[PDB]
Amino acid sequence: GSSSGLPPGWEEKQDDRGRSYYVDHNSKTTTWSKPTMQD
Repeated sequence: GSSSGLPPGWEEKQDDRGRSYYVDHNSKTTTWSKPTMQD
């Protein structure tokens, strides 16, 4: 399904300043990576 959130296995959270890092459910890690589905 199309979905209305972050890419499958990914979720985006910003820091206290305002820069958004990604928490990857795929490998389970909070880091700066581009989604599995890069779009």
